[PDB]
Amino acid sequence: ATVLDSILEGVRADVAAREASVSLSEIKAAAAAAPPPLDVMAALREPGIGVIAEVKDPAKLAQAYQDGGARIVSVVTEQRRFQGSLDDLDAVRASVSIPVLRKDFVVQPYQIHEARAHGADMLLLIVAALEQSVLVSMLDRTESLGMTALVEVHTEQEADRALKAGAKVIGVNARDLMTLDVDRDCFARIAPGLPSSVIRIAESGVRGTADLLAYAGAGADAVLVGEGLVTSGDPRAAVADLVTAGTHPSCPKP
Repeated sequence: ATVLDSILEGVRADVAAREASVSLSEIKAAAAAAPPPLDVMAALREPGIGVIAEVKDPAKLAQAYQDGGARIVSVVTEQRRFQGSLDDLDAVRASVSIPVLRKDFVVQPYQIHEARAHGADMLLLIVAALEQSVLVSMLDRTESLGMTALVEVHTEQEADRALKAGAKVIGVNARDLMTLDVDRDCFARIAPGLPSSVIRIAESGVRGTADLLAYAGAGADAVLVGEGLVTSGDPRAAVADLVTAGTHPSCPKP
């Protein structure tokens, strides 16, 4: 909690600096005027195990992901070149028609309007980073703008908090935020304690199609993959290989 507080101090400092040039009123107006957000719940309910492909030329990479059959593209913030990060989010937004998930350390309302203004349809909320009051506030504001929150948990206790807050989509991240220990069994352990109306996403740790399928077999509606796609020589084919994980070899044609 304390080390994460130090990371969040930097995030909050940068938000405040941005707000000194683009005011809260201005970013609220930009968000209200933006092209409409896509209903990410409907996207996630489409048949088949959804692949959420992460960007972390970004537009070309996102297009390769969409071409390969990705359901959603995730774009991770780079705190060190933030205006460039926003330009890249805009470029990704113009490159694909599928929903865009913005990952950042989202802790203040300004960031929610900012994400919407730049075309995000889905926004990451990290339960380990947010006291319950803040989780509820951020979730409610995200939804009020027509976006969907990916409410990310790593423990059973965090999942319970997410449910109490009103989460509609819960992502179980196999990777610990601080220790970086990847525990693939996290999803299968936590997934049973979720109600049927909640959409379940397994994040991280996918080594190949078998791991994606294992998450799906434990109830994952979609699976988020980063490293194995960003470092692929062929992101389009790599995404297609994940999208077809359970539908190959295809049944023969008479």
